Amino acid sequence: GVEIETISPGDGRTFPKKGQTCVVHYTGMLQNGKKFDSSRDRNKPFKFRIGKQEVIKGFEEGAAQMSLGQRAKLTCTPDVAYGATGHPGVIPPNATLIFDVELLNLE
Repeated sequence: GVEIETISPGDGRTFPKKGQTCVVHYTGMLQNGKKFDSSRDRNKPFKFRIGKQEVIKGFEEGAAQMSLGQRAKLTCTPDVAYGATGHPGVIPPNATLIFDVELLNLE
């Protein structure tokens, strides 16, 4: 499950396709928790491609459902990224992840 709450401005048509290296100013967040990962803090806006399962399924499905300029807001389920596993020190198991995703992409 990927719950999208798009803040309106964008274009609504430049969708990420397969093998398109796309750029996201992401900003991570835990439900009832703080940030854990931010491309805005690094100022390195995470040039990633679609179709290789580089990113988690909660972040991959939210990218193709957005367009250029759009500012959505992910609500990632635990079972798609780290629900039983959990990352050591960053993501606990059974965490419902929150992301500030703005698709200002390339290709």
